Amino acid sequence: MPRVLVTGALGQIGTDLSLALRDKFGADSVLVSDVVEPGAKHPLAGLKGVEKLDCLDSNGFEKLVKEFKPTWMYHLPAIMSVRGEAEPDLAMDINVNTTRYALELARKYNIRIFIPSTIAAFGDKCGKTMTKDDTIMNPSTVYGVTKVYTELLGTWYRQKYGVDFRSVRLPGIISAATLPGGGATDYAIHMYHSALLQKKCVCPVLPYESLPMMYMPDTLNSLVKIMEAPLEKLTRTVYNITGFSFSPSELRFSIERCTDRTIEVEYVEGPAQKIANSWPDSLDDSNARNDWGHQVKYDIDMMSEDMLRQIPILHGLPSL
Amino acid sequence: MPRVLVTGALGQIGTDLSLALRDKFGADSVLVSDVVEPGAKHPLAGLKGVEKLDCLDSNGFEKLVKEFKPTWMYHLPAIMSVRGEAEPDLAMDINVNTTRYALELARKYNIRIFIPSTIAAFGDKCGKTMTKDDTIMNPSTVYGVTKVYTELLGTWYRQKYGVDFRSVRLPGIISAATLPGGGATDYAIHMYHSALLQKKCVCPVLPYESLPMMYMPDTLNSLVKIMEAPLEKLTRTVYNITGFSFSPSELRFSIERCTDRTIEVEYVEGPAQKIANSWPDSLDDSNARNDWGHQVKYDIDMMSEDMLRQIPILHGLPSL
Ligand SMILES: NC(=O)c1ccc[n+]([C@@H]2O[C@H](COP(=O)([O-])OP(=O)(O)OC[C@H]3O[C@@H](n4cnc5c(N)ncnc54)[C@H](O)[C@@H]3O)[C@@H](O)[C@H]2O)c1
Ligand SMILES: NC(=O)c1ccc[n+]([C@@H]2O[C@H](COP(=O)([O-])OP(=O)(O)OC[C@H]3O[C@@H](n4cnc5c(N)ncnc54)[C@H](O)[C@@H]3O)[C@@H](O)[C@H]2O)c1
Ligand code: NA
Ligand code: NA
Repeated sequence: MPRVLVTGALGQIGTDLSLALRDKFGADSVLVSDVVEPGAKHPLAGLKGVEKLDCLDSNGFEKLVKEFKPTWMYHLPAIMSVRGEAEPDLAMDINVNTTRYALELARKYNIRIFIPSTIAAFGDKCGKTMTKDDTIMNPSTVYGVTKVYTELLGTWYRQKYGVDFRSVRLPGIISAATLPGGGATDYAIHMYHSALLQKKCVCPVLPYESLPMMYMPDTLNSLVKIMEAPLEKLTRTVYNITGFSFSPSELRFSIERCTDRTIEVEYVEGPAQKIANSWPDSLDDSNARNDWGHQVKYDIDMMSEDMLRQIPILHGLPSL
Repeated sequence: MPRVLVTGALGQIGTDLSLALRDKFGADSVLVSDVVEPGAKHPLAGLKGVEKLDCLDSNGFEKLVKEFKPTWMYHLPAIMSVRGEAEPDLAMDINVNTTRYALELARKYNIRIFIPSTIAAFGDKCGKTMTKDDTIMNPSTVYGVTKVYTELLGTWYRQKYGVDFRSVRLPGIISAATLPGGGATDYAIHMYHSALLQKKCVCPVLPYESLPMMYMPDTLNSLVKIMEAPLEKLTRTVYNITGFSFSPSELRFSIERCTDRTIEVEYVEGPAQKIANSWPDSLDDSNARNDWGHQVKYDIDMMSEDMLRQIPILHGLPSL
């Protein structure tokens, strides 16, 4: 049974991952942290082992690692695709420098370390249909650039020092509990809110821009599964994973068929569209399926149904 | 015509390019800077147009760009392949943070900016025969990882801000003036010194390990040429360029022809061998040839004859 450290824990992924790990391994085995404190309505308010730590504070990060002695780390802090174009200084500081600290500490303290990549690591030369694990990487956002740097530097730590570095290229992740940072796939979460609130959604991704996507339960499954796998089962450090692909028009159809209500949607092309246009439509994740058993339980309608049930309960929005 | 700032100007490439730029444009149009001062023996010693600047100091870097007002920048400082593996914190700071300040200044101050990349950006999935401009980048050195970053970041500045960023992936560069900075191809330069001193060469690279190489004069030509080209002539931001490939054994023979005398090399793998073996054997530089006229005037024996003459003159070793 591992001791698990999660950084950037109050975000979209960390919120749910923190809870899944605690319930799988017990709360005493799981320490989580973030640059800020949870608000009183955050799902991690009031839980112990939830610390304040700025990962840009090298010394603090090392003090926490020293004191807790994790055997696993999920290093989740990142400024994301859309926000990063607006705050590229912040993107480069966090995505480069925290990642560099997390790797050195993994090396120094003998930690199996997970740092997520993303479909944003790809750009327009990747081969957008069923994009492979190994291809040309020409990301067109600074976030993507820092993510390729992350894959490569982590892979360098594995080969140079034997650090057990593992990663997946996350597709767009959909969840109910905590709202998304500043990403291009955020529209997909926002559309469910808009539908429950009965208010017009202004969508900055164009209606037929397909992206790889996944629902959180599947994502959690896979984030635990790749960290549990014996290193000998892994043929690579970085794996594509996908759930299913969809476009905004498709998601809208899904939501409408579950609510039996039309939703008002105005499509604009914000920065999210030009970014998302540079990304794959779909991924090939067969290496992940084959090496460690990546699997997806949810399709789009099962996800919409769960999201429509959970958001009212978790956020108080207009229910049934 | 241009005003040219060179940073990292006192190293192997910067020494000769600084001189060539001054010749071409007038000493008044060229400002060269480095974190150290030239030593008494240095080709740039006691010249005007030679400043002291540490490029990690972002305000200092900006101060000098504000005072000099370049239209062109050659940003050369980097920790290289072999020295990087030994001192990776140093390599990560310089190669990532100085590049970042330099791009940021090129944007703010409307500067056409060159930052070299390298064959070290490639790794063992690149396709090592006539390696292409677009391919898999899996560098096995932190130097290489930082250079992929450099490529992608400069290109993102181009795409996002309209920064005129240009780069070549340099092969191993050979010259006599200033001794090399701790790369995997330094054995070449050192084999010339061994021969002239009639001492035994300890070569850390294996005898038949082919690598792309180029002799300086050709290199100086291309670096000025890619910077002269009208932007509309450029189809990309990053170009492979090569001179000719050689292995240590071919270089031995070329020194031997030129000296009409046996020269004694002992092959004893150091860290350079694994690094070099992960690199290309040869590069396809047809895009560079076609877009802006990359061209190569020396072959191996012309380089050796020139090198065996200049090293005694410039370093005061025994002659012919
Ligand atoms: N959610 C998705 O759709 C998605 C998709 C692909 C990849 N990812 C990756 O997963 C990771 C988490 O993403 P997310 O969606 O949870 O992001 P998020 O923005 O929802 O949360 C990021 C968390 O990091 C914390 N943080 C920021 N700076 C920090 C610092 N200096 N020190 C400590 N904590 C800091 C933030 O406060 C926030 O709690 C990132 O690496 C992201 O790139 C997410
Ligand atoms: N020499 C080659 O064969 C070769 C091959 C491929 C790429 N390159 C690239 O060309 C560039 C120059 O290489 P080089 O061989 O001339 O390296 P070098 O080691 O000879 O010179 C580097 C110079 O950078 C200076 N420097 C270091 N830190 C600095 C800082 N903070 N601020 C200002 N200056 C600093 C050093 O004083 C040194 O003079 C590098 O980016 C290198 O990667 C060189
Ligand atoms: Na997001
Ligand atoms: Na060198």
